[PDB]
Formats: sequence, structure tokens, C-alpha cells
Amino acid sequence: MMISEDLRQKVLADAALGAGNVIHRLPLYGRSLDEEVLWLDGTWRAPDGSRPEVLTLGGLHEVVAEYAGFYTRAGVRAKDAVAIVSTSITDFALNLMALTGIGAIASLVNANMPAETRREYIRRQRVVGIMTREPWHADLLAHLDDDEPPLFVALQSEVEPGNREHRPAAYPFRHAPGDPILISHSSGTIPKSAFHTHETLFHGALSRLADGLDCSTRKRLLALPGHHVSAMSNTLLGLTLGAPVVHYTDPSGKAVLDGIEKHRPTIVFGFTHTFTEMAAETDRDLTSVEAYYASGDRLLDKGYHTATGPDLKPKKVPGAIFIDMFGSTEMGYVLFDFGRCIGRPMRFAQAAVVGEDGSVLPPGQVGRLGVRSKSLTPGFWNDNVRWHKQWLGGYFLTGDLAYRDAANTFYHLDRTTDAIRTEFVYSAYTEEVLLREYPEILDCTVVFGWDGVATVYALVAEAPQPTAWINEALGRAGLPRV
Amino acid sequence: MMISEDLRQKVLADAALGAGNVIHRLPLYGRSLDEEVLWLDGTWRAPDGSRPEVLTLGGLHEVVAEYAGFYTRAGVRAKDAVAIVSTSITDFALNLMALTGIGAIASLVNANMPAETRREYIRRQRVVGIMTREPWHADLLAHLDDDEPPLFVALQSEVEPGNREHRPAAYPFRHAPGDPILISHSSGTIPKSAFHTHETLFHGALSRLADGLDCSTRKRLLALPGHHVSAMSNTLLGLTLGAPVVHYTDPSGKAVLDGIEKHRPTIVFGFTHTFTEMAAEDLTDRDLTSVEAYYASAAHAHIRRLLDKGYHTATGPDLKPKKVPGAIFIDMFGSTEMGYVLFDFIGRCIGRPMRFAQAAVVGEDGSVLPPGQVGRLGVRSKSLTPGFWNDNVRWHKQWLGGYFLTGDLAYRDAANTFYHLDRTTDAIRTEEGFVYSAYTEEVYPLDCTVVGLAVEFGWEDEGVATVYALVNLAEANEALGRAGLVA
Amino acid sequence: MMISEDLRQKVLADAALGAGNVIHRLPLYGRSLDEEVLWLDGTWRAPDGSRPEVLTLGGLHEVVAEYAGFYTRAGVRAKDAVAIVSTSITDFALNLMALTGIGAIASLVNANMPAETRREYIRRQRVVGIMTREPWHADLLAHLDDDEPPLFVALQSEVEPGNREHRPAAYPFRHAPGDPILISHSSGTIPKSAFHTHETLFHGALSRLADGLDCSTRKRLLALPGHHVSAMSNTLLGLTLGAPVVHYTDPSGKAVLDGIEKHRPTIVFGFTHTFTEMAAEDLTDRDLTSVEAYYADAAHAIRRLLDKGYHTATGPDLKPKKVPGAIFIDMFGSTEMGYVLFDFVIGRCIGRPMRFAQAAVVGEDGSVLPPGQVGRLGVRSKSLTPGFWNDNVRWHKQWLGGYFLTGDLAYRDAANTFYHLDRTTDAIRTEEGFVYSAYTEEVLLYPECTVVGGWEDEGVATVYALVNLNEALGRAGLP
Amino acid sequence: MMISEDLRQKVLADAALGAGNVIHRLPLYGRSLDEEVLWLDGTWRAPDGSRPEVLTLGGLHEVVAEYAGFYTRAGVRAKDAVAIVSTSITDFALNLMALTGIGAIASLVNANMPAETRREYIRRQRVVGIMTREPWHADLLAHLDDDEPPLFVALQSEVEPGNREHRPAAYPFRHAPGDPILISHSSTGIPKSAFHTHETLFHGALSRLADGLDCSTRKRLLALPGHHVSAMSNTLLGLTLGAPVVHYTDPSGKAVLDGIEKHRPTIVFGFTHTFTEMAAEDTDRDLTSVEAYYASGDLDKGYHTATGPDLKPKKVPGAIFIDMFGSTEMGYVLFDFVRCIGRPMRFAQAAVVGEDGSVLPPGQVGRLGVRSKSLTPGFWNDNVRWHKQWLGGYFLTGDLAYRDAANTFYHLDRTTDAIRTFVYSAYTEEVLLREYPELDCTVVGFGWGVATVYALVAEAPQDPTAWINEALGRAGLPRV
Ligand SMILES: Nc1ncnc2c1ncn2[C@@H]1O[C@H](COP(=O)(O)OP(=O)(O)OP(=O)(O)O)[C@@H](O)[C@H]1O
Ligand SMILES: Nc1ncnc2c1ncn2[C@@H]1O[C@H](COP(=O)(O)OP(=O)(O)OP(=O)(O)O)[C@@H](O)[C@H]1O
Ligand SMILES: Nc1ncnc2c1ncn2[C@@H]1O[C@H](COP(=O)(O)OP(=O)(O)OP(=O)(O)O)[C@@H](O)[C@H]1O
Ligand SMILES: [Mg+2]
Ligand SMILES: [Mg+2]
Ligand SMILES: [Mg+2]
Ligand SMILES: [Mg+2]
Ligand SMILES: [Mg+2]
Ligand SMILES: [Mg+2]
Repeated sequence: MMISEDLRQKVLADAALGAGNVIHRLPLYGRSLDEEVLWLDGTWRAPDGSRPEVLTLGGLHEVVAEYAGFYTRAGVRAKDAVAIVSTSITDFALNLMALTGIGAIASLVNANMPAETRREYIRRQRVVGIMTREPWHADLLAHLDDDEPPLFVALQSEVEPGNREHRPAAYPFRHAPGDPILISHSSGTIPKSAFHTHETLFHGALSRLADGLDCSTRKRLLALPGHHVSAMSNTLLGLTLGAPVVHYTDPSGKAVLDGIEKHRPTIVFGFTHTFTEMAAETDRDLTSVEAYYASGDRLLDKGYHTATGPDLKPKKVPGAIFIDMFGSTEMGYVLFDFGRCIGRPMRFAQAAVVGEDGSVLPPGQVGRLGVRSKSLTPGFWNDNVRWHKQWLGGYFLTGDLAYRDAANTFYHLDRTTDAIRTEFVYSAYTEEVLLREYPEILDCTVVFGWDGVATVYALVAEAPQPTAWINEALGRAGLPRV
Repeated sequence: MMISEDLRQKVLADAALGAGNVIHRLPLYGRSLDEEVLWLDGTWRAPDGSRPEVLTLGGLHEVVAEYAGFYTRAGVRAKDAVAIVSTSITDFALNLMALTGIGAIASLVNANMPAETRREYIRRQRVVGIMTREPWHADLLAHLDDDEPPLFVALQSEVEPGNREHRPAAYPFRHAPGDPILISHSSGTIPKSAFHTHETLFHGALSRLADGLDCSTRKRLLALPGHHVSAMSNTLLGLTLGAPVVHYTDPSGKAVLDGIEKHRPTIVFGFTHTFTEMAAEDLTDRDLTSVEAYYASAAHAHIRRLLDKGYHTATGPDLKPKKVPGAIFIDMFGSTEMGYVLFDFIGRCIGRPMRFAQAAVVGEDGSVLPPGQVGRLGVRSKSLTPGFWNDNVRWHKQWLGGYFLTGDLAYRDAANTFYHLDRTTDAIRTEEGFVYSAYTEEVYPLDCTVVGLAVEFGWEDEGVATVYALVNLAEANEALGRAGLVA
Repeated sequence: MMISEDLRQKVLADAALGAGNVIHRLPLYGRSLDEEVLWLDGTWRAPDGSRPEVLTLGGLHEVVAEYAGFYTRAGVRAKDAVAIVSTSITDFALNLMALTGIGAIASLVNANMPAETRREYIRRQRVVGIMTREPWHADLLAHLDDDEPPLFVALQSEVEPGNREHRPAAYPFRHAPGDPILISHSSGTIPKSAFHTHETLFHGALSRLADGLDCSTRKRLLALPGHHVSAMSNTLLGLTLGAPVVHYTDPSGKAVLDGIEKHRPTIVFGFTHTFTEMAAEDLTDRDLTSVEAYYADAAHAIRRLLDKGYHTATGPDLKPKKVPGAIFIDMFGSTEMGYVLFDFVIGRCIGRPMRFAQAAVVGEDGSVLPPGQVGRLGVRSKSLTPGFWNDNVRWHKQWLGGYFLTGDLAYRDAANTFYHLDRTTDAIRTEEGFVYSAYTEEVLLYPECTVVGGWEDEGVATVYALVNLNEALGRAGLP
Repeated sequence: MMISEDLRQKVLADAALGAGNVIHRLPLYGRSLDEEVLWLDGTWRAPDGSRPEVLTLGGLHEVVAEYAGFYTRAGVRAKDAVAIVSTSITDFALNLMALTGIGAIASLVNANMPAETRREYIRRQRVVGIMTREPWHADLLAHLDDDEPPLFVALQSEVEPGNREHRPAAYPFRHAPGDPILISHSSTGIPKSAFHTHETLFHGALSRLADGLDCSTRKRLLALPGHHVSAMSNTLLGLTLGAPVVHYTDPSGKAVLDGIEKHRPTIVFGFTHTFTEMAAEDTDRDLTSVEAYYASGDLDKGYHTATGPDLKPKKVPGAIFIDMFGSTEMGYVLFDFVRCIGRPMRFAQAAVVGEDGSVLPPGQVGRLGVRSKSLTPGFWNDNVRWHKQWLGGYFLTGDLAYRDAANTFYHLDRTTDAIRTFVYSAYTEEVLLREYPELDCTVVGFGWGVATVYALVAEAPQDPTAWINEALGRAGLPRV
């Protein structure tokens, strides 16, 4: 369902509400502190020592209050950065609600980040403290010998019942629109660190709630990367809408086929890989799901979805929705909803297929995807050098090459770094045609860029004799050939 | 083709630019005065006595100067309203350009307005002046017996070579964003008076251009009704773009077929009534291939006959341009209150809200409705009218829940795509639910009218009725059955 | 004393709050219904037949509920304008709360508007209803012969205990920022009808409060004309701040000197004439020590009243220091202004523009003039009226250069301090220069007046002084 | 004089105008490239080897196009930062006008910054190249051994006639509102490096022009610190209004008295000190040209126009003294008064903030805080000290103050300088320099733990402590 007129107006009239104070406002809207709101997978160990399967609004306020005082006692003050090295969406979200209540910044770090690289990334942030769990803690104590070290490398088990008494007197913190609440990192291709504020992280959400969109009470299962800006924006968003949120730390398509069947969620958030794993695996009940929300680089037919019939009345079409979202850590929210089509920019965002001089390119020509929005990061942490340089012509270059039609429908063709000059070859597009001409094809990778010419070569039941096989798909379709 | 970056940046850097100074600014961008800007129907008598078929930047700037001065000598001062009573896109355009230079307001009035209604409509505006032509001038002198009478009921022929000497010394005016430039009117259903400002009438154009949209140089044939804000909006806009504009006073399908063949426009603005007329013609060896887009502005429209005689550029799998058969059809959603289109694309799909616009399906209390639920179409946009000339009573009554009600009932898919069902007034209640006459009508491939009859049965009116289908056509409710959905 | 951080943050975090729902928000901030909020002066008769001397938040919400219902039963609907014809800040203030609750607009009309003009002023608003009292009701029935006649001409006595049941179910209305709440009218010089919205009428108040200004809890005595927009905003604003508001229907110097003694207010709002009169009394056995600020108006004015007071200052110890005499703020306003745009020698200093306002001295082509040059005062603000009701003709004609001409001529110093000289219409051209009547009157006022004899008309003239009781002109430097 | 209606409208209708395109737009408004626009003190060497005494618009555009190509050839690309290490307002301004058109950031560094610290400041910034002059260059070549080194530590003589050909084809650069143009630095610890953009650096200026303020054609003499945000805004501002700008690199009260006598300027910009030293000089000096002195940081021989009772102008004696409150991070001045700081200017919002950040009531003492789109968007490469400088939604300026009911602020002290007993040092100091005409005072002492205050300042006293203390007693303050 969609939220009531009552909650919408309460939300849109709360000039204070933002990513940094979401749970402390929910009581004031009238929610009961006994209601169940956030459903856990079992990985998360509570301070009393338990492993809760569900938290209520009040329980989450005391879990968050517990971690909060532990930090304020360990010495965390406002505007202080805390590096959080875990892999549990539940881990990051609770530390962010706590650290935000004390006015601090929860710098989320995926523990699996390549080790020698994680050290430079955390080192560069100058955080006053690290918090982690037992699997990575022994290595993170190296950071205590950093020129400017963290005050502490702690474990979550160090947060014990009653630590909340040390929480500050003016709790919770009163955020200003611009007060940082988070720092996230890029995924691969020295990760770039972007910080997010009380306002930018919820700018897209509320902008959508205001148009009458993305404002359902439907149960959502969040099996996203736990460190990623969206896992936090959707755990924060669902709680705000009153939508039962469910955290799954298992990215396996098979664990999410259990989760879909166990929790029977109406919508399911994950990355493309997760939905793929799900797609390869008849006797599964995916009846509850009406929409899959994906993001990053055929389970649909086992579902259903509501539409408007010619009677101008609801219909229960068969199959669920697959929504390919285009996002980044630095993009804050999603800026588009739908070659490979990304869709039209949403009303609180501006988009351009930019040129090398930065001039908006006309429709149909290929260029750098560029965007603008107050949902966007205000900058790279401690690194003004790289940031101002990732902008061209007034747009934030997202790092992808694309083109657009007259409606401003955009299509991702390739990564800028991945396009090849060959007397040009956008590989993600080139890859996709092959998986579409030759169904048998499970995977493809097409290999002088945006510098000089080169040559391109494929990487894909039976086999061919090779080039001649693939090169027939390209010829029919009209593309340069390997 | 798209305008150059050099021009785009100049427009987007011209904080001064708006609906009220378009022609006074193009020179400053580098436009040559010798250059041609405007192609005419041959129906306009110029001050020289001529009926020129094309005006240059410099000559329009000349002809505008004359009307401008003629007005300044008749006593028109800044912020004054002047009714233009005509039936010619071209007349409305030249008086509008002129009044704006002296700081004045051109109240467009369709002369074909019923007389006593048109008399009521102008009387309410309290204008200092009417300018019309001989077809209506004799009747318009009645307004000289209004309690607050216009200073003059003039004729266009009265504007003579050399009248420009009387225009003011600071010509051209220096408009404020909020300065009225124009007043438009609705179509019965007394019309409402929407006033548009130097900002509202250009907020939508410039916003889109900023995104790299609706900003091509292609030759446009504007056979729109001259008195609509849409006719003036696109006229001015093309001038701004460097796009060849072509005014046609004859909206007939045969007339426009000639213009398409004569001028070979890339895009054509007209009303559904015009595009339908064209589609009922041989069109065997009519060359309508120049056109890639037909732009409409309730007539619902065989149009596919016309589209198929065209082409449209697309991006193929070679990732390079590709000529494709058939031209585009854009049914834009428009009203007086909207100085641009707000929507871009089961039901007449109106489109998706445009970045500078906000749209909602609203309940009777003004509560945003969920998708699939049927309500009143509502909007918000800095392109909208700031209000009805001399009528805050009617203006405010049109706002519900914070949205401006367009008078049309609708629903929107979960993608925020809006689909028109009916005008709020035309819908019939039955003991089995609501019947939307516009949806039934367009729902057995001449005319239809799903009227109904019985009592009060309207969106607001509680009380049921029964529906009846009135079919034109000839060898005379089972099609209703063929798709969901009369006695 | 300043409002608490807890209230400030609640107000500043309340995206919904505006002139049209001030009381409906106060509870949600935590105010008690039992608390007293509005102190009246015995002129107003309540629905149950009383003449209460104070109202509580809960009881004001009850009185407003009744008027609202009575109107909702008479047929008044949302975006429907209703003329309120009275002379009482309390009448207007109460009808204004009720109409907003149903989403309607209240057109404040001062009954003492000359009849033949007052009829034209109401006719030009096409209201669905008039509400008034016995003094004027029989005459106001002429509007029943208007071509578009009000649905009803009612008396306030018709509002009976229990009419509140008829109010709408969704009471109270939910205002949009742009939703009209109020119409005010100009003195005359037909008056212009300026309409104010849920947003504009509080746009200034809220701007000021964000800054930590114009936000004290001090008790305030409003002896302003009830029909002026500022009389309603200052009422509305005081309730918002939690400050005891006190309505006085009598603007006479005696009545207000009595009120100051009875209620011992910290600040007093009135028109200049009110304050001049108080200054002419004995002021010997009077007690005006409570007052630290007089808030005032083409009438000039009174150091007697000020010396009977005090004002807190910062001493060289960096600590509070009560000092003799109370403050006088000679504020500049019009119907169109909404809030005050200027925060207060050669001329009547107008003050400095406030953060949410822009002011300019413009020429006849609308150009910005330099400091020291004389021109027409012009302004811009989100507090200003968005237009004249049913008069776009008159409205657009008051703008020059992007600015709203306030109808006055002025100059400003290099500090963008503006000084009023005269109303554009009162200035006299002469073979030797321009003469500003308000400045000249002021200068002359030898402590023992009217300078007469145009700004747009190129004709020269001669000027003459009329006293009631040219060497003084020379002394000060004038012609 | 005020600028014309024509320039005002032209400027206010240039949505492209900002700090990074100031001279490239001035031709478009209709200025002649033959006009003289910028007056120099003689200490500047031109590419040809000349030391010009005045530059024209086109001459500025050629000298600017020169450095641009030398920089564009040396390998500087857009959004790239260049540390400029000098002491000359002319040095910094010419390099900033140039880099801006190449799209690069002119990171202004005062060469006299303590040495080992100016090393750590430049090394943190990670610049692509250094530019300096012979007096300091030999030391700046050390930065070539830093972990992430500069492409070039170059000298200004390396920019030679004809380098302008190497400028890019798309020149000048098209700035976006948020594109960086400058990095300036503070003056109580490792200086903070604040970056400024094409919109923030010029936001106050144009906001004032819009209200009809700070828009004169009057000749102005800029003897400000060459590296300071001020010295750049008034230069760009002077060029924009059409006012003859004049650079004096000598901050001595005597050198400006020579400058005010030689150039007869209408207004004079400097820091508090230059005007003070100037006060101890002379009588037989002609400062009649001057009607206003503009100061920042930390008279009877002139005239000023006022409005007389005839409502006609009146040349009064003595020039105006305007004590402005600004900082590198504040971008523009946010307060004006003619220690009263004045009222915030319309484009600025200010508060005396508590320790919880709550707007304090009038009369109580707190941290000075402000908000404006003129403010810097952050400290270069340092999002850690940046957010920590904000409290309650405000940017703490570093000063303690209080305000009256009009929002007139009075600076009392720097926050670091107030001693608990509480005694605001700058206020106490001035109190004593007013009871006793004397030289200069400095009150020391537990800051914002208790302490005891002591003093530091023609006859001499026996009990200097008995003395000073009667001033305080009468005045009403804690005693030393
Ligand atoms: N694309 C469209 N699809 C459906 N209806 C449309 C479309 N464009 C316009 N309309 C119709 O045209 C109307 C706009 O007409 P206009 O504003 O000129 O006057 P009116 O609405 O007929 O008269 P009145 O304003 O008195 O009600 C819309 O309200 C709608 O009914
Ligand atoms: N502080 C003040 N000093 C001097 N005059 C003031 C001051 N405040 C208000 N006024 C005068 O009061 C006027 C306010 O206008 P108001 O709306 O009350 O009616 P009006 O202007 O007299 O009527 P009309 O608009 O019909 O001429 C100002 O234009 C100005 O002349
Ligand atoms: N008008 C003024 N009155 C009093 N003090 C002022 C005034 N203007 C500036 N100051 C003082 O000088 C400072 C101006 O900033 P500046 O650019 O000199 O760097 P800074 O503040 O000295 O930096 P840091 O203290 O971090 O080294 C203000 O912070 C304030 O302490
Ligand atoms: Mg990736
Ligand atoms: Mg990237
Ligand atoms: Mg309509
Ligand atoms: Mg009392
Ligand atoms: Mg007035
Ligand atoms: Mg400092």
C-alpha cells in the first residue's frame, strides 16, 4: 500500500527530518515503541549477548542508545569520523543510527576491501576510532601505529547492556542539513571516499515521497551490500514509511530464495549478481514478490503484479517487476528508474551525455554520463583534489559512457575506462548483444581507450571451431567485429 | 539539429532573457538583421501597405517598432492591458512583441468568441485599448460605452510607416521577471483570463533547453490557433533557437497540406482538428516526408495515415543515426494557465511530468491518490499562470490540496505516467459505478458521444443515471464488452 | 525574555506552520489548553453570552470552533472570501482564525470606511458573506442588492453555543503556502485590497525568529486598529511565541494609559495618534514603568512617555543594566507590507532593510538611484502581498523597476539607511526646487501644522504654512 | 560615483559572471581594451622584461594570456591546483586571472609563512606545480622531493613573451558556479587552507551591487596582504565596476601616505596596522583625495559627502573609517560599521551561539557564528577540521561576542584569548587604551579551570597594577 495522507503530511512538514535522525522522529509522528519494525537474519549479536530475530522501535532505540554511549564514553564527539569495518548491513545501519545521535560520522568500510588497500583508505580518513567484529579485529589494530592513529580499535561485543547511561545529555543530536552523517567508498576500478549529509542522503527519498512515489508500506528484504549508501538509505527509508524492513547479510541468490520464502516480502532489494544467482537455480514460492529492485553491473515469471484494467480497476497481471536502478556511492540515491536502458532522470536530478569540452551532447551521440543533484555527495573526504576533477562542464561525471534520445532516455553503453579504439567499441553493450543473439552464452567479456587504436577479443552446451561464431552476431546486429 | 553550444551558453547566461524581450536580445547574441526569422501566410498587411511573405530579423524589429510607437502615441503606457481581437497567429504575435517593448500587456481574444460573451470577457479586463481589424471593428466599438471605456478602438491599418518615431526613448522596455506580458483565455465550458509573465511564459522553454531538449534549429510550421499561449510560446521560442518559424492562418487540413509541401517543415504544430482533416485526403502523391513530428495541443484523432508518409531519425544497433519510417505524434496536454507543456511521453496518455512541473491525481479533499486510483488531475509549475486577470475568486477556487485543478479526471501508473479519462464535468455516475465519457468514446473502427441521461450525476453530484451512445458513421455495447466497460 | 531553544526549534522545524493555522499548531508544540493566551477588554461578547476578560488556548479553540461551524452552515466553503465589518481587533482576530480553519479568507473592513466607498470596496470582492454587528448591519444589507450578492449578512450574536458541531469533519483546514488567508485594505488617498497568504503573512515573522529576533515572551498590548494586517500578524505572532497578548479596542490615550497600568505590559503596539495623546496627559501619578518599548503612521510624534520608562542595556561590565527611558520604534508599514521591512537628523528615518527584504530609491524610469538622491521608495519581500484582490490593473501599475512603489518619496544614506521625506502626491514643485511637505512640517515642529501650495506635473507653485498652536526654516536650512 | 544603470543591468544580467571570468566578460559589457584599468607600484616584472606603471584591459589580457600558456604548456590542466608563493598583490592577482581561464586553481601562499610550516601547508595541498620568484624559489625546489611532487617549481621570469600561443583553443574557460578558483589560508596553528569558487568569492559583491551598494567608480588603493581573499575580490570588483584599481605592495603607513599623495585615490584598503602606523606619522600631507578608509584583520586630513537639510550634498570634513569583519574562510565581508562589528549584511546570517549551538539571546556572550553563500565550501583536502568548525548550523569565526536587539554585534575577543577568573582580552585591552591615551596593550592570564590576568603596555607608574586597575574599577571590569 502507499502511506496514509496522515504520515505523508507529517513527514513533509518535518523540516528537521533527515538521514541523521530518522528513528528519533518516528515516535513524534505517533508510532508505538512496541511495534516490530526491523527483522534480522541472525548474524547480529546484541549487547546483552542475544541474537535477536526482530527488533521493535523501542528495542532499536535502546540498541542504538547502547552503542551510542559506548562511543561517547570512548571519546567520540560530534563531527568525528568512525571507521566501521564489517560486512553486515545490520552492523552498519545500527552504528550509523548511534553515531548520528551523537552527531558523529559513520565511515562505512567493507572489511573485504583488499587488505593493503583498506589500510591506505582508512589511514587517509583520519578517523578518531574504529569499530569492528572479531573476524578482522586482529589486523585492524595495526592502525594504532598510524602517524595520526584512531583513539581505539574496538569490538562490538565491547558494547554491553547499560553503556547507554554515558550517552550525552542532549541526546539525540540536532543535525543541520549540512552536518555529515556518513562516508562511503567506491567498489574497485584506490576506492574513492564520499561523505553524505543529513540532507543529501534523504533528498531523493523525500523528493519522491512528495511526488507520490517510492512511499509504500510494503515489506522489503534488503540483501544489498551492507556498506553501500543504498542499504542505509533503504533501511532508513522503510522505517520512515513504516515498511517492515528485513536485513539479509547473505548475498547468495539461494539464501535470498530462502529469505523470500521465509519472510514472504513484497519487494526485494539486491545487486544484479544476487538476482542472477536466483535466475539460474518450479518448487519455490516467490508468490509474495511483486517487484525486484536491482543496481550495479527470469525469476520474474514466478511472480505477479498489480495493474490497471480496462474496467479502470485493479488487475493482478502475472510476473513481478524488475527495476534496473542506476546509482553510485557518490550519487547518493538513484537518479534514473526503468542499448542497455537506464531510464529518464528523476525530477530532483539533471542528466546530460557530456562531451570532452563538457558541452551537453545532442540526442543520439555517445558521451560521458553526467549528472547533478542535491542527492549527490558534497565531496570526497579529505580529498578536494580528485573531486573537483570528477566534474566536467558543470556535471558530475559518473564514469560511464552513454547516449540519449529526445525524451532524455539514457542508455549505458560501457564504462569510460572500458571502451576500446579499433579503427570505438563499448564493451558492456557489445557484451550484451552476444548474450542476446546466442542464448547459450552465459557470460561475455569484450576486450587505446577514451588514449591510439587496438584490437578487441571475446571471452565466452558445445563449442565452435570461435571468432567466426561471435562475428556473425556482430555482423547481423551491425557492430565492429572481433 | 541541436543549437550550438555557443548559442546555448549565451541564452543560459542571459539573466535578462524572457518572453518579453526575445527579439530585443537575439541581436546581442550575434543574429544578423538581414537574416530571415519569420515566414508568413501572406494574410498580414504591413504598414508599407505590403503583404510580405517573410520578415527579417531587422524588418520584424522594424514593424514591431511601428506598432510599438503607434501604441505609445495612442497613450498606451507600461503595465497597461491592450486587447488584441483577431483570428491570426500573426497579428497576436506582432502586437505582443510591440506592447512588451513599451511595457504593455497584449490580451489575446479570439474574435470568434460569441459576441455577448466576448463583450463580458473584455469588459472585465478593463483595458486601455482594443486593436482589431475590420471584420470585428464595428462591433467592438460597443466597448466605448463601457463604464470604464478603452481610450481607443483601433485598426491595424492605422499603423503607418514612420509611427515608430513616437515610441519612447528607452525603447525597448527592461522587463522584471514578474512583469505581465500576456493574457490568454480559456474556451467557455465566461472564459478565464490567465496572465503570463516575462518569467512564467519562458520558465518551461529555458528549463528544457538547459537540459538539452526542445532546442533544435528545425523549421517549424505553426498552424496553431493564434490566440493560445501555446501559439505565442512556440513562436517566440523558435525565434530564440534560430529555428525557421512559419505562420499559417488557415488551420484547414488541405491548407496545411500545402504548407507542408511548400515549406517542407521538419515539425508541425496544429490542433487535433487540423491533423485529422489532413488524414482524410488522398495523400497518395502528397510529399509529407519533410515532417518528423506532428504536435497536437479534446478532439482525439486515422492520423496513422499521415505519420506513415514520414520518417524519423533513430539510433540503430550500429550506434549511429538510422532513418526509420513514419513521423512522431505528440499529443501535448495544454490549457491557458500553462505557458508550456508539463507532460512529456488504457486512456489518452498525457505523459510523464517534466522536470519543471509537479503532478498529482488528487482526492476530493486534495489528498495525493495512489497509482491506479482515479481522481482530478492537478499540477504545479513556475510555468503556470500566477493568476486570473481581475479574478482571484475563480483563481483560488481552482486550487485543491495545493495543486491547480485542470478540470480533467485521470489516473497514473506506478511510473508516474498520467492517462486522461475525462473532464470532471462530463463523467456520469451509474448504479454500477462511474462512466468516463472520453474513455468510452475512444474505446468498432465518424463521431461518438457517450452522453447519458436521467437528477444529478457528476463527479460531485451524488445520484446515478444511465449512459447512451450517439454514433455517427453506413450499414447500421458489445465492443465495450470486448474490453472491460451502455444501454 | 527569549523563547526557549526547544520552542524555537519546534517552530523552525514545523514546515506546516503559517498565518492560517497558528493556534492549531500550538498544542502540537506542547502548549496546555488550560493556559491563558488572550486577554480581552470586555467589549467582545462570547457565544454563551459572556464578555470574557481572558481566553485560554482550549477556550479560544472552542470560540473559534463555533464561528467556524456557523460559517460552515451558512454555506461558507474553502477559498471563499468573507467580509468582516467591525472596528474591533478581537472581532477580526477571531473571525480570521475561524475562516482559516475552514480554508476561507476574511476581508477585514473598517466599518468607519465612508459608506458610499465601503459599499464599493465590498462589491469589488464578490464575497459569499458578511459578518458584522448591530451598529452597521442594517446598512450593510445594501450589499443584498449587489448584482452578485453575498449569501448572507450575519450578526456575531447569531453564533450560538453548539454551532461548532456543523464545522467540517477535517477541521482544521490544511493550508498550502500559497493559500489566501486574509485581505486588508488601505486608508484611502477606493482603498486597495491586498491579500496575504498562509506563507507571506508569517514569512517575515519566521525569518526574524530564525535570526533570534522579534521573538520574546513579553506581554504585549495591541491597541492597533483591528483591521490592519499588522494587528493580526502581531496577534498571531504573539500566540506563536507564547507571549501574553492583550487586545484593547480603545485607542484613546486615557484608555491605553489605563491599560498599561492594569496589565503592566512590556511592549505596546499602537498608532502614532495613540501615543501622542498619552503624552499630553499629566503623567505624574501614572505608572508606565512596565513598558520598555513603544511600537508605532504618517502622523509624526512623546519623550514624556519614554522618560517614564526604562530599557535594559549591556554595561561595560558586559552585564545587564536597566537604564532610564523606554524605546520608540517608529515602524514603516502599509496594507501591502504584511510584516515590517525596515528595522529602525534630516528626515523621518525609516530604518535599514531587514534580511528578508530589499529596498531602493528609484527614478522615474525605475533605475536604482545613488545615496543622497531623492526618489520613490520601492521594496521587495516574500512578506509582501502577492496582489490586489480582483485588481491586477491597479497592482501591476504600482511596480516600477522590479520594485513595489510604496507611494512615498525618500532618500538613503551610504549605509542604505532610508529616510522618509514625503508621500509622492504631497510634494510641491517651485521655481527654486522641490518642497517636501512631511519633512517641512516636521522641521518646523518651534515647540509651540501643514505645508501646502506636483512630482509628475511640471508646474511650479508656491508653498504656505498653516499652524494651529521662515526663520525656523532658515535655522534648520530649508526654503 | 555609482556605476551607471547600464553597467548595473549588464552585470546583473550576466549569469556567467563570477570570480573566474572577471576580465573576459568586461570586453562584452563594452569596455575598450585601450582603457587603463590596473595601476601598478613598479615592483612587477612583465614577460618582456618591463616594469609597467599602468596596465590596460587588453594589456592585462595579454600579460594574463601569457602566464596562461606558460602554465598550459608546463602541463597544468583544468581543476589542477598551483601554489603561488610570493608577497605581491600583483603577483597573486595576475596568476589567478590566468590560471582561472585555464580552469586551474590559484592556491595563494604567503611566502613569509614560517618556513617548515609553509612546507607542510604546501605539501598537504598536493599541487601540480609551484610558481614563485627568486627571493624564495631556491627553498621551494625542495618540494620536488615530496612523496607526491609538483610537476614544476618554476620562476616567474620563465614566462617570456610569446608563451600565450600555448594557451588552449577553448580559452577562456567556461566556469561552473561551483568550480574552484582559489585557495587562501588563515594567519593560532597550522593555517587552514580554504578553497573558493567562481560564485562564492563574488557572491557578496554582486549581492551588494544588487542592493545598490559597493558599486562605485571611485579610485581605490589596494595595500592589502597580497595572498588574502580580500585583495582578490576588490581587484576583480574594481575591474568589474570600472574603478581604477591601484596595487601597493608596501604595507607601511608611510608608503601608503606616499601612495595616497601620488595617486590621490578616493578610498584606501588596508589592514588595521597600516592605518595605525599611518596615525603615528605627521599635517603637511595631502590626503584630501581620500573620503574613506576600509580596514580589516586584527583621518581628520580628508572629507566626506553627506546630505544637508536642503536635501542637497554637503562636503563635511574628514574621511570615513569602516572597520570590516571578514576572514579568508568568510569569503567576503559579512559585517559593516562606520568593538562594534556592525549588523550582518542582507546576504549573511549571524548569531552568538552557545556551546550547544543555540542562538543566544541578546546581551549574552557567545561564539560568533555565521552563514553565507560567500563562505568557502571547505578546507582544501581536510574534511576533518572543516565540519568541526561548525556548531549549531553556523560557522564559528573563532571570536567571542554579544549582540543587541538590532542584531548589532560587538567583537570582544578571540575564543582562544579569553581567560577565566571571565576576562575577554581584546575588550579589556581597548578599555585601557581609552582611559589612558598612553601605546598598545595586551592582556594575558583555564580558557573557554581559573587563572589570573596581567597587563603589558611618557611618564611611568610606580604601581602599574594600582594604575590600570583604576581604569577597570571606574569602567566596571574584573581587575588585573
Ligand atoms: N492532451 C490533452 N488530452 C486531453 N485533454 C486535453 C489535452 N489538451 C487539452 N485538453 C483539454 O483542453 C482543456 C484546456 O482548454 P482551455 O484551458 O482552453 O479551456 P477549457 O478547459 O475548455 O475551459 P474552462 O477553462 O472554462 O474550463 C483541458 O482542460 C482538457 O480538457
Ligand atoms: N513610519 C512611517 N513614516 C512615515 N509614513 C509612514 C510610516 N508608516 C506608514 N506611513 C505612511 O502610511 C502609508 C501606508 O499606506 P496605507 O496602506 O495605510 O494607506 P494609504 O497609502 O494612505 O492609502 P492609499 O494606498 O489609498 O493611498 C505609507 O504609504 C506612508 O505614507
Ligand atoms: N573587523 C574586525 N574586528 C576584529 N577582529 C577582526 C576583524 N576582522 C578580522 N578580525 C580578526 O582577524 C581574523 C580575520 O581572519 P584572517 O584572514 O586574518 O585569518 P585568521 O582568522 O587570523 O586565521 P587563524 O586565526 O586561524 O590563524 C578574524 O578571525 C578575527 O579574529
Ligand atoms: Mg562496479
Ligand atoms: Mg567511477
Ligand atoms: Mg480550464
Ligand atoms: Mg494581563
Ligand atoms: Mg499605499
Ligand atoms: Mg581563524
